[PDB]
Amino acid sequence: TIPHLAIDPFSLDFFDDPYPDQQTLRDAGPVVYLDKWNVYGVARYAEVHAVLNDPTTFCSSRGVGLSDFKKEKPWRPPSLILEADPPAHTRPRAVLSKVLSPATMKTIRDGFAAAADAKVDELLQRGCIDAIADLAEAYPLSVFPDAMGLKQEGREHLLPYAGLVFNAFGPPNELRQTAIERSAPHQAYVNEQCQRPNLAPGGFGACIHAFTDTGEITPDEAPLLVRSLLSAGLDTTVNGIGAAVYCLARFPGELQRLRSDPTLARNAFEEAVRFESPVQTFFRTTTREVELGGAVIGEGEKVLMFLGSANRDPRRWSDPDLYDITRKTSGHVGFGSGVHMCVGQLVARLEGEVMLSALARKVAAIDIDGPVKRRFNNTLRGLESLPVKLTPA
Ligand code: HEM
Ligand SMILES: CCCCCCCc1ccc(C(=O)O)cc1
Ligand SMILES: [Cl-]
Repeated sequence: TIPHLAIDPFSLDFFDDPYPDQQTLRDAGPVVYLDKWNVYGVARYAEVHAVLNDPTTFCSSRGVGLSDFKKEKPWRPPSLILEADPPAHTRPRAVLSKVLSPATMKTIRDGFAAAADAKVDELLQRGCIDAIADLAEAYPLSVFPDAMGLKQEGREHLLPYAGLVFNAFGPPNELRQTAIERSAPHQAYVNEQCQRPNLAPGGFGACIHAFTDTGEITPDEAPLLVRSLLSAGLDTTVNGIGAAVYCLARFPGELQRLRSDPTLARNAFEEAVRFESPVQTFFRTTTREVELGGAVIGEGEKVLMFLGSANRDPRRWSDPDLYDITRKTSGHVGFGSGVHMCVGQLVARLEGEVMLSALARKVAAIDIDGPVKRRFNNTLRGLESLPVKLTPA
């Protein structure tokens, strides 16, 4: 009954252009079986949304990558939040939710905004820049490590460690194998910065450690929760901002709308997250036999959810393949959905908004003026290089 497909969603050809294969996956049926990796697949909005919102049946504690922690050893100690289920999930989720709170956003917003204006002003002096290294990477690097309370030395380890994390969710292909074999120095740096003495007062990391006395987490849980922010908190935003700039570069009419109303900045970033879905895919593991989209899935099966595909499903979206900065984006799954829905989304949206605000106010045009290169990663979608000429307003 369930269609079997030979599509490899973790192959370079798929990364290079996923959209036709995603339509093939959607149109084959609500649930598919991927013979390449022996996992179930769901690529339509309805089923992706359903799976995300049933954490009891589709659990995370057996891992959200291909590997089933009940069968294999996780490559690093499990995340206490991403790779945990309720109830163990709940209090660590609460702590990170308060660390990354509206009040915290209120404290850092003006610095985040100044840094974005300054970056755009600096890039306009150069004119011809690489929007990945010089903007999508440089801006988050200029605010997030400091907000974490990290020291200066060793920050070069952060993006490699994140690339490693996101590749390690994937199957054991060459991307994953190579990342792991290169991992040791990046892991060592990150794990050491997670210790209380190494996190500057006032920052996210220190605030996690300060929350170890409330009965929500214990002091021995705080380093791995800092580890979560150092895993998730930089590279995601890099590819998110990268996405938004690429969208503005490819859809000049939308840049023109954004210039005319800079208050559209926050939604213009949200749409870019829908449209490019920086985090493309991840897994759940079934804890029981379950009926999903008319198909029966046994206990202990991995299920692969295509977030980027759900975000382009014409069953849910009008003109999904158009970038529309005034779209009602509410309900997209680029940040997940349900109990694990991105706990860092206020930081993400803050960085995204103030960068696109700076662009809206200072830039007249964004023209690609060189070869675009894609970056391949088992989990993340984004570019290696985006040469653009910026014209000042
Ligand atoms: C555009 C940027 C981002 C995107 C697209 C993104 C995407 C996601 C998605 C899809 C999930 C759900 C994973 C799941 O359900 O298994 C998630 C969870 C999470 N994200 Fe984000 N994220 C972004 C930025 C950030 C930032 C800036 C931080 C930290 C400062 C962060 C930290 C986390 C953490 C700790 C979780 C686990 C939450 C939980 O399991 O309850 N993310 N993210
Ligand atoms: C790729 C499938 C999982 C979704 C990834 C979201 C980003 C993220 C990474 C790592 C951690 C962590 O807790 O370590 C938390 C979130
Ligand atoms: Cl690690």
